[PDB]
Amino acid sequence: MNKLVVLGSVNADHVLQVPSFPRPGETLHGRNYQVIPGGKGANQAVAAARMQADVGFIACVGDDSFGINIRESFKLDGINTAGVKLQPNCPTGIAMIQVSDSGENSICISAEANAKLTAAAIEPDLAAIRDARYLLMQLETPLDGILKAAQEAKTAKTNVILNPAPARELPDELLKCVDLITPNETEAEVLTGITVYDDSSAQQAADALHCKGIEIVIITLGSKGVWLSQNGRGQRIPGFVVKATDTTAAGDTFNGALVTGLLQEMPLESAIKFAHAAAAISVTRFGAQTSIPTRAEVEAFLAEHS
Amino acid sequence: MNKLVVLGSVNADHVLQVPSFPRPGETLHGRNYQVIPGGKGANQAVAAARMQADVGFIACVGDDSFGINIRESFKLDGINTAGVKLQPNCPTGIAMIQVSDSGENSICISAEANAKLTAAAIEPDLAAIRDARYLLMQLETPLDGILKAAQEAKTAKTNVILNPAPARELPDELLKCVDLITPNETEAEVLTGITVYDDSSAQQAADALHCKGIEIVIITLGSKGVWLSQNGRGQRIPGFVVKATDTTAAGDTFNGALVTGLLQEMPLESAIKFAHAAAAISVTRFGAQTSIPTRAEVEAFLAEHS
Ligand SMILES: Nc1ncnc2c1ncn2[C@@H]1O[C@H](COP(=O)(O)OP(=O)(O)O)[C@@H](O)[C@H]1O
Ligand SMILES: Nc1ncnc2c1ncn2[C@@H]1O[C@H](COP(=O)(O)OP(=O)(O)O)[C@@H](O)[C@H]1O
Ligand SMILES: Nc1ncnc2c1ncn2[C@@H]1O[C@H](COP(=O)(O)OP(=O)(O)O)[C@@H](O)[C@H]1O
Ligand SMILES: OC[C@H]1O[C@H](O)[C@H](O)[C@@H]1O
Ligand code: NA
Ligand code: NA
Repeated sequence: MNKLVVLGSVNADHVLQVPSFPRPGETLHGRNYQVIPGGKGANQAVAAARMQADVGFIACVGDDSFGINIRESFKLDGINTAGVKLQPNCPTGIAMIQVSDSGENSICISAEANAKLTAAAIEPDLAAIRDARYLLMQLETPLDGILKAAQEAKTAKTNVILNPAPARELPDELLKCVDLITPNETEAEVLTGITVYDDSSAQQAADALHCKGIEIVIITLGSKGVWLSQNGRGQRIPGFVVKATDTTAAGDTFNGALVTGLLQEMPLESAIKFAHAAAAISVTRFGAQTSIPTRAEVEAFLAEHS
Repeated sequence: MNKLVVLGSVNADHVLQVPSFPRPGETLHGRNYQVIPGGKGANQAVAAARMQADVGFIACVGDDSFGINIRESFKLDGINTAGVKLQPNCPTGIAMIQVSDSGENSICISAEANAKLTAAAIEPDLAAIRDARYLLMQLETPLDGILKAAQEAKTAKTNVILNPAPARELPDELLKCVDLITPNETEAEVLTGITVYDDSSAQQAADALHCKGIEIVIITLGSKGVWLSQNGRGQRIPGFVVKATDTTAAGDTFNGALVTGLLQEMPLESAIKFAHAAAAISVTRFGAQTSIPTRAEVEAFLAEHS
């Protein structure tokens, strides 16, 4: 039984580098087309695995060559893939991504095989969810599956960590079942209606989430670090500062590393610094899973930048 | 020796429907992802092959699965692929097409393997250009290859048809070598500096091209048909009235069908009307080569509309 179970998406990222971002009327010319392993589910699982978590992944891939191959690749990163299902007659999920020279990115996804991860589909994985200490999920798979999983985790002393990405509204039945939520600035506002722009508004958004029954709130603020709130008490924990090559998967890397830090008994503020270091390194590198650093690299970073 | 040679681009069109225009930041949920074979060169060669032209294609594709596979597919279409190069360590050209529900689309294109279609690259194809009756080209590959091909054809008495798409300015050196040019309204403006408001200005645009040495000018006018000018004699030839849902391959279909009609000894005006029918069928269908009709379909359409 893995101490960490990640449930979420797997995508093939179809990525182009762009000078700027498209305007409705003109054709943008890109370069360096690459197909890169991605998906928020897989990114966070690979981040946790590389941070040396005891990690099992619950997901759906397609029966295309990409899907078969990437499921095998997860094993090489030490992920337990018992719960990664191959979906007949379905492509693996995709993302079309454009990354500018500033590191900014635009991402559009299509569910494909990810749509198959329903509540029914995770019936054989309910045991793994129970025996785990932490369950980490995002919002790139069907809501019914995410809800069932969170419900099952609460009957079995499993911490539920939700990265509510990409942004969408969520039912109270789910939020009350989440022990720690990690929205970004956009997602915090979608979830609460409270735009986050400063300390007081950060704390408003967080309080709104606390009222929804979520004990720990972490609002990620890009290069500004994060806003950590623990039932009413908020504070900014700054990140590390680096030149951005590509921020795709920065958030995923942060989440996978954070849960790993927590699992490995680092106090919450320490696990956040640890997660900041992993995420900062990933910001300096291109592509989703290709940017995710190893534990050794994260330690070296922390040794340098204390 | 093929009577028709097409020289031009090959793209994999990656198409996604999205709710809003893609912006940097939050990931957008899309839907209905498809990879459709595309590129102006391939679309025109496929159009001609489907209309049963005796056609060879000169192009560069990648050594990805898409490029390997499409070259084989072209063969099944009836296209001579001797001049189709697979470029090592290089993906096929791609167009990332994001079709927003809100009306305006986002398009990002990367040349990839298309950039390898240079003046030097087509050296082994010069014999086929000399031996053809018509050479059909567009502007989605490097100008040096286009120019080399046009010069070779000129000294061989091969008719050169240039579809000047996507729009860009062209040197007198290239235009002098063109026998028939098929700009749309936007392209006619880019080439001449003359904006096409009506018939009089369409003729203005046409005579600007005649003055660059082009005997026949066809300005396509969307739903308004075509402005034909032969050595200074202009007229409007209307198209067909249909429910247009996707004009993505309309100009490509028109050009492929036009030259095939000409190769069949249809009088020019008649070939233009025949090509209107082919293009009309295409605008009622979705995607690049997926919209391109066969000769049998065009005949049924014409029978039904007579
Ligand atoms: N420019 C940057 N420099 C250093 N660290 C960054 C940078 N951008 C993001 N990070 C790290 O990545 C995490 C996620 O940040 P963010 O980009 O806000 O994610 P999202 O795009 O989902 O909002 C941050 O908490 C921080 O650790
Ligand atoms: N702005 C654009 N929109 C759609 N496709 C484009 C665009 N620019 C280039 N392309 C490429 O051109 C092909 C679209 O066909 P196109 O050549 O535009 O047809 P038409 O001859 O009707 O203009 C697509 O298959 C795609 O690969
Ligand atoms: N709405 C339409 N209805 C019928 N035929 C059309 C329509 N739009 C384009 N066509 C056909 O497609 C041909 C391509 O011309 P045009 O549409 O101007 O080029 P493009 O759309 O590729 O820029 C036209 O000459 C005409 O035959
Ligand atoms: O967070 C980054 C990821 O979001 C999208 O799901 C892409 O697959 C990309 O890898
Ligand atoms: Na990165
Ligand atoms: Na069409």
